Amino acid sequence: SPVQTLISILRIIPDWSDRTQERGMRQHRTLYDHEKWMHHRSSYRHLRHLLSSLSSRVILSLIPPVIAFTLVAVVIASYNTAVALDLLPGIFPLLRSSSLPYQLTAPALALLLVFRTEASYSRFEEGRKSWTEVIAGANDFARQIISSVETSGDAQLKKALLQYIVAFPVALKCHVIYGSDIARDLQNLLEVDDLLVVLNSKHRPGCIIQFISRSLQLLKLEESRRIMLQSKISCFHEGIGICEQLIGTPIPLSYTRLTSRFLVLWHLTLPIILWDDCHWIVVPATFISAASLFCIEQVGVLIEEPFPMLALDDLCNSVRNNVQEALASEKLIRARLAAKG
Amino acid sequence: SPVQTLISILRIIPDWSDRTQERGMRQHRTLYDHEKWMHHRSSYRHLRHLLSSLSSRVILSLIPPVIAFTLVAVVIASYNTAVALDLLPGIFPLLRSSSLPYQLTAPALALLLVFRTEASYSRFEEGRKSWTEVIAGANDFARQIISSVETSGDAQLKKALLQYIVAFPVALKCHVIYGSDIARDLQNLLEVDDLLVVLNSKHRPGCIIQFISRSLQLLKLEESRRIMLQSKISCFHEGIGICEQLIGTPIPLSYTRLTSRFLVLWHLTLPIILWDDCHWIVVPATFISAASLFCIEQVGVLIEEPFPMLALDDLCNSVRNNVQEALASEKLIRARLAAKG
Amino acid sequence: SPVQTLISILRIIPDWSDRTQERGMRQHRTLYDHEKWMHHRSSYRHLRHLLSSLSSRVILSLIPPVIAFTLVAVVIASYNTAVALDLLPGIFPLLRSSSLPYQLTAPALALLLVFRTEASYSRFEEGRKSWTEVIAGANDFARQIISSVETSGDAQLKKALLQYIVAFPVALKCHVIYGSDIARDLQNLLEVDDLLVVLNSKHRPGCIIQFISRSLQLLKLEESRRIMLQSKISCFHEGIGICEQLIGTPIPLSYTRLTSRFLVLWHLTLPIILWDDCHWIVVPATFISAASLFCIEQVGVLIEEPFPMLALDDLCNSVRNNVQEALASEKLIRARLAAKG
Amino acid sequence: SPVQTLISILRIIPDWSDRTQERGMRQHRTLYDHEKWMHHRSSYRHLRHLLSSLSSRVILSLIPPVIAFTLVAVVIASYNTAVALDLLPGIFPLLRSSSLPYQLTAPALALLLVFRTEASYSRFEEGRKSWTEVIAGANDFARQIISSVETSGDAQLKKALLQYIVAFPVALKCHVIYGSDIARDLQNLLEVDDLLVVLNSKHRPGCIIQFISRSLQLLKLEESRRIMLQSKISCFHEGIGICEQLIGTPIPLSYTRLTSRFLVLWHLTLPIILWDDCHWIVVPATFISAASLFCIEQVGVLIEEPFPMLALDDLCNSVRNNVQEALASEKLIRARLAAKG
Amino acid sequence: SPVQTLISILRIIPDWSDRTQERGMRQHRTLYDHEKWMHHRSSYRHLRHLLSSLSSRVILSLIPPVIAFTLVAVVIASYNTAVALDLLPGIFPLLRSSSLPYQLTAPALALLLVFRTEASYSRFEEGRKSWTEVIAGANDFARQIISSVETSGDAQLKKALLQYIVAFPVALKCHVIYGSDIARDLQNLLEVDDLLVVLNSKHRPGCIIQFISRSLQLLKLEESRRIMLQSKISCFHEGIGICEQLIGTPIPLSYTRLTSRFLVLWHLTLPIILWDDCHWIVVPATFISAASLFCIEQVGVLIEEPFPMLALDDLCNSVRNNVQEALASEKLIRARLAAKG
Repeated sequence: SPVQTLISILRIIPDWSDRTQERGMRQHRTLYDHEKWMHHRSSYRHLRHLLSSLSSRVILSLIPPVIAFTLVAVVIASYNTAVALDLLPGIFPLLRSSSLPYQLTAPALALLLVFRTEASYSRFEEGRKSWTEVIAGANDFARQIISSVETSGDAQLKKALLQYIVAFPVALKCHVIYGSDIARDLQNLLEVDDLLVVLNSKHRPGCIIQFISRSLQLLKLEESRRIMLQSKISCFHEGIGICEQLIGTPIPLSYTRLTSRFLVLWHLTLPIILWDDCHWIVVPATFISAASLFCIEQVGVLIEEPFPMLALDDLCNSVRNNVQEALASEKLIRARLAAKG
Repeated sequence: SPVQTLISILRIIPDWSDRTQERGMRQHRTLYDHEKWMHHRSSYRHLRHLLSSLSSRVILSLIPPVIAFTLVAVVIASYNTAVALDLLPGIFPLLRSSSLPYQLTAPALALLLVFRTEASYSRFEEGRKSWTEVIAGANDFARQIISSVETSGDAQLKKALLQYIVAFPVALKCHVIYGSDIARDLQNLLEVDDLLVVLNSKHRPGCIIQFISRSLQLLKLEESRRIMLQSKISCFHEGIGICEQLIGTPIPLSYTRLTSRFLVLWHLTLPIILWDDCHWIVVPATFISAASLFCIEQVGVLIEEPFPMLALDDLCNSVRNNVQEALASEKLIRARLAAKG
Repeated sequence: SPVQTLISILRIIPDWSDRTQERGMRQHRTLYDHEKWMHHRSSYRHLRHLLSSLSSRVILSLIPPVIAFTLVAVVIASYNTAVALDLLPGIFPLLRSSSLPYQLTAPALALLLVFRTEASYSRFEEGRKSWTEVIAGANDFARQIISSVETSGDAQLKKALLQYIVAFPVALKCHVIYGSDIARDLQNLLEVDDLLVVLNSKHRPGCIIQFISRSLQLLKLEESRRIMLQSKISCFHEGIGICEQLIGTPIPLSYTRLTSRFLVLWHLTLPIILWDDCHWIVVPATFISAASLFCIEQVGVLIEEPFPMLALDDLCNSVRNNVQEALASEKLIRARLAAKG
Repeated sequence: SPVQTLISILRIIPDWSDRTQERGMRQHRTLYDHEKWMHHRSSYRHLRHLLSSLSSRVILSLIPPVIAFTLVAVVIASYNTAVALDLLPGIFPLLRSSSLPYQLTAPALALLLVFRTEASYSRFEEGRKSWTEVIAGANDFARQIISSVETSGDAQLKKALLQYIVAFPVALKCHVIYGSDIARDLQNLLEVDDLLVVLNSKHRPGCIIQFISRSLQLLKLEESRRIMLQSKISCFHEGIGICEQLIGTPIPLSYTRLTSRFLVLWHLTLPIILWDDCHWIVVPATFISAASLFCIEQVGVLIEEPFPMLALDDLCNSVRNNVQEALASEKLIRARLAAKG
Repeated sequence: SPVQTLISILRIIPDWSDRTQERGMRQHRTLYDHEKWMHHRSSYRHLRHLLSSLSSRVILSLIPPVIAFTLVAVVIASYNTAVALDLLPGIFPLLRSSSLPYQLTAPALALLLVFRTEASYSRFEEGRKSWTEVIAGANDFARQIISSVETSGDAQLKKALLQYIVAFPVALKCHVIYGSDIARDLQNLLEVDDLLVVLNSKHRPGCIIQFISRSLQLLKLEESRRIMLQSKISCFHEGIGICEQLIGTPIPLSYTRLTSRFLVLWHLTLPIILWDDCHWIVVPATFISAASLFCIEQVGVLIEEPFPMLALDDLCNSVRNNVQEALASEKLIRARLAAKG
């Protein structure tokens, strides 16, 4: 009760920040087109990024660490002022230091921070490339199935097989994104009895891969054609592997706890070394330093698991859009080439 | 009317800058040859880059942010001068600070700026490599079709198939470049009825891939030869995938808004920390700092979507030039090897 | 006895640190799920990393080098104080220097330290990717064996072959991790006579690869199917090769001894150059500098051989979990596709 | 005449520098062997690099920009001296400034310069790897042709085909190097009528690829063997693609004009900020700064198109040397294996 | 005689350093096991690297450049002392300067040095990966030959073919390492008449590749199996290509002479700029700066050609060890799988 009520009050802003950041990660994202790129590289982008700072998910996550160090600066400033006004006994010293130790270690701090954020950006690029390969693989496999499968007796199996290659990116998205309804997202993509088996499996992408591999065995193909055709599933297994490792295995905790601890120690004694040249300007100085330096580390932490920063619904809808345009256009391209003669 | 007329006047230079930069991105680009490389690595390149600065697209895009911070410096300088001349009441302080907080965070700013521009350059290299692979793939596929297809009954289909492999890089260019007339750029490359189906499809590169895949099924080939031959389409699907992701998915907005916000905050208080050592020299100092530092970020923003910085018309014309030289030379190489005996 | 007892006392803290770090490398690690990622990117992560510092394996390994340089600072401070109080003869000078040589070489030290840790992180990413490829390869091979092998006469051999593809990641983990009981970890995965041959071989992963390759020769397959099927073993040979080279071949000893020697020389004379601006504050300054800078190098040394920082038991159990879900679901997917007709 | 004669005199040193650098790019280069590596890592390498500075191609290209900024420093110094001696009217001020703006932007300049040179080095490594792949591909293709082709009726065609695989790296070198006589370099490698068709083609590497592909169609091979054999031409198409893109597409002109303009602005006002601490030492200081900083950018510009920095004649002669050693040794290896029995 | 005897005395320490470094590159290296990794990441590694500094090959190579700059500092200090004591005429000035030009260029020097050493480390990683691929390729090829070749009539040829795949890594090691006895290292690996042909060839790795390719043509295999089997030689051609290019083509001499010349100019005038703050402490300051900064460049120069820093004998013996364990275990795995039934 006496000390428990103090911790509960201090546990309000960080709880609000955690709720705000996590709700901001469920936001729907969209593929950039040309007119959105024009808006991106505009003269007003510097004004509009500054005025949208208070609604930014990254800025609102800095509120706990920036407030924490600003009160540390205010307490150091208050104590140093009390010593300067002789309001405390002579035994109490003035908390001041030379900036020279910090001038020797500043480049070490900057290189650690920016390299940690570069490691996070590398894992985002790995995610983006893996999804590029899965979507190009599904497009390539669907294109080849539309051309390869010809027999009138395999029409139902060909239709089923084209439904699973569209459904695989959706299942993989529902595997990598938290709180995703695969049943709703596959309702119009798989058959009612088709989807029941998929919903009953622990590994939904793997299960759909299994339906793909068994359809290729029941098709009436020459063995060379089937071997060529079942070589395209390895793309899906590779995609599952890369996507599961970015979720399972983060950047080593030693490497990221180093950046965390360095930044916390640097802002704890930053008002002490800055006292001689700044006096009460250590409060705004520590506020701006903590906001700037913790923002780099915050950006690194948010993109370290990158699948929520990708337009995976639009990437998945692109494969579905491509197979319809193709099955509609088949009639026309077939009549056009018949005419060449 | 009273405040609306002020915003309209302030919305003139950024509108002019946005119009100038966007018109400069439609410029026709050309592949470097040897004598253009000699001009590139000349002693006069430092003079000619400086004298062509006022016509540079990047420099004219810096005019809004550089003017904005130069008037901030002029207002801070005017206020500090009024305090120094005792033209304001004693309550009004002098806006001055120590440079020591900025000396600790300078390397963090420099590393963030230069790493952001390096991320943009990485996406340009990804674009350039993808186009390298698509053009080498189209050259390789065309070379193999000229050698593989022999039957006199497949001459029309072979000619048609060589027309689509030339047309695929042009369709992909017209997919990635804004305001591109595919109908005009494919007028002499595809047949009149051939192009109508392509113009009616939502995915023109995909449609041409579909015409390629169906021609390979109607060719009278051995199945091993056809499987070898239809393995070269995967290059085109990979090219489409990489090109669509560089347009759809930019560098995460957190990562680039960080660099934007850092630079805006750094130049807002830069005249305050520089006042003690510079006085009215904060105006030229802030002008040069804003011009130098915003130019790095501007270069990063312009090459982030890189397909307008590539000579995609010359890369596409190279594939067309190669297939003619080949179909002309076929007669000669065939007679030369017949003679070996 | 007189000097041997002094070395034994000085050999206590480093022995304790070496025991603590090595016991901390046998810790069981777990794949991150979604709610563990939420905990990772929390507002409290800066507080909880600081309060868990005294139990951190990296921090307890810094105790020997941080104590060593803190007593060096205390001895330099004591000597300089004795000179300032004229307690020593006039011949004895004051150990002071200018910081200007250190201000010119600080960025060289920071770039060396952070690049060494980046080299270590690159070897961790190489390890993580190699295990990604091995697990995706085993999943892909198992999926294809479940579909490819059909003959009722090859049921026993198919079951045996699926047991070795699950067992290969476990043997490779027991090859790369020290003090690993392969006999206990393969007790329920291979047959009793199957495991005796594996336990008698010097290269257990290689031996299991050999059982896989011989099963593929005894299967009643068409030669094209078998060639397609025995192309998936190359993944396992590549995995063995990459995993053995990260253990056998460290980062060149020149490159890492450079960072070691630089840091030792920099902290030996750091209290001498800092004396004029700090006086007795060289003790806390050297303590914090040694703790910060040796922590970067320590993080680099711990992840340089990275296989203990990976959840290799969970990655291995995922392949076993996937093949059961598959052999259970086979009955259902077969009845579902039979029904398409 | 009055102003034209001044520009002609100022256009002498840059013309001489451009002539010297361009003649130095036609120099014959040689593959390092072991005793040249011993000379490379010698104790005297620091003395011999300094004494060979005046004959260095990079140093003689710095003469125009280093002289230009040294006279700027001399003019600023002369003007500041005239003000200090009161030789000009009181209205004329002293051109001095604080170094603090330059101390905040120094790391930005250094990171831009060194990253630009790293981009140039990346394009050199891309060139070197592409030539590695082409030479290994030609060696691999020649080795397989010597083993695969057996029929006594295909001896003439086999000899012809081995002549084109040796000739392809020479044609690609003559495609990428300026002023290269392909007729002289292929005189002893192709037949007299063979070379006439190659000389008449606009794309000589492509033409030789076409002679290779047509020889493989006229060989009496099984179709599986021919498909295996014509899969090795893709290496040559990839080599042509990568080599043409490094010549056609430089590093984006925005990115390199940034480094150019930054360096020119930094050395223009460098004597003004250095006046208070240096006085006439701004002339040697600006001379050394311009020589050091423009040398980094110069190195970047010279290796940006890297094919003249490679020993392409020695790499091409290695493939020719390997096929002779092989066709000579064939008799011996055939008799050795016949004897195994 | 008068000036020749002075150069001979100055040519003693660099000759001794060159002899010591070159003898230290022939040292036998060993693959790290687990207990050597424990020794690597110990608390005593900072003490044991410092006490083994005088026997370090890199440190003894710094003796010529560190002594050279320390006498430069001593001469500058002696001259400045003579001026301060008025022992020279008034015309002779005091060699002093401001450190501000060096404070602006320090980060440029540090980034150049550390990036040059990173380029050297990249070439070491390329070498290490190439050897990883060659050893995994030889293991994979040997494993497949043991399974694929079955005919009792091909036992002698199968034994011969397994002897050449073990011998290829040894020949490639004897190709890349200077002063290597291939005759002694292949004495127990090839037949007496087998080795005579290999010793008579100019390209020993190529010759062994030729014996491998001819054995595959004389084996009684199905053509699909042989094509699968002769696809594994491309690994050996790739290995030869990458290994020959790292020896033939160093890092461009412009790029490394830049770092050399920068470091020599920086330490020549370093005692002049440090005189005002250090006086005779420029001698130890220049000694430590030259030792630290030239050590980074020295590490870069020693690993630039990396094949002596690899345990190539242990990597080669691992392939030989693996094929014996396999040919011994064949009997057992064959009886085990026969029993499954």
